[PDB]
Amino acid sequence: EKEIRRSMPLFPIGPVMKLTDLTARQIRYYEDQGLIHPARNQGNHRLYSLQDIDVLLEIKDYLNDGLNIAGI
Amino acid sequence: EKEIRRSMPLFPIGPVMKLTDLTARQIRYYEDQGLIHPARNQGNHRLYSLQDIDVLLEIKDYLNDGLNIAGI
DNA sequence: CGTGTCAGATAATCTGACACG
DNA sequence: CGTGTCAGATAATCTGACACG
Repeated sequence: EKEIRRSMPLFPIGPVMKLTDLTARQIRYYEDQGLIHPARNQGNHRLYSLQDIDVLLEIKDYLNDGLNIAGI
Repeated sequence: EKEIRRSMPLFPIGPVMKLTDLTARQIRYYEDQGLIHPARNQGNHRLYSLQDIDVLLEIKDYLNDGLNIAGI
């Protein structure tokens, strides 16, 4: 009942910039890097999931201390 | 721990049109009618809350059967 | 008395290439 | 090898007035 409401693509890239402190440039750099694949809009926007937002914070925490992308 | 994550204004009027079947014209008609007050963006957009989305469905159910606005 | 649709704005997001300590 | 910022597009949202069975 949890892996359905969260994994549903609901937010655009704006609100997720508010939750995190990540810049659209950071959040979209991780897309063409091979570790996050959020849904697309009818207008080719990016829908992020509630658990995908947690995944963008999984990276946020693995980057305030420091780490590359090939490692994660 | 529930009346904080929900009541936080997070969605714009687009995603809430997806959850409901309500048109932006309906969702914004209820604003200038005196029964819903969602937050504004820096760009003067409308942030809806997760419990505000429930309130827009409270109206959705009180309108498939039929009812005015002065009553609710 | 509730909602579709228009037309002209403004904010938000797209991809592409360039910049740099 | 990760991110700011640019410039020109397109989708998304604003307010205002008009339409109608």
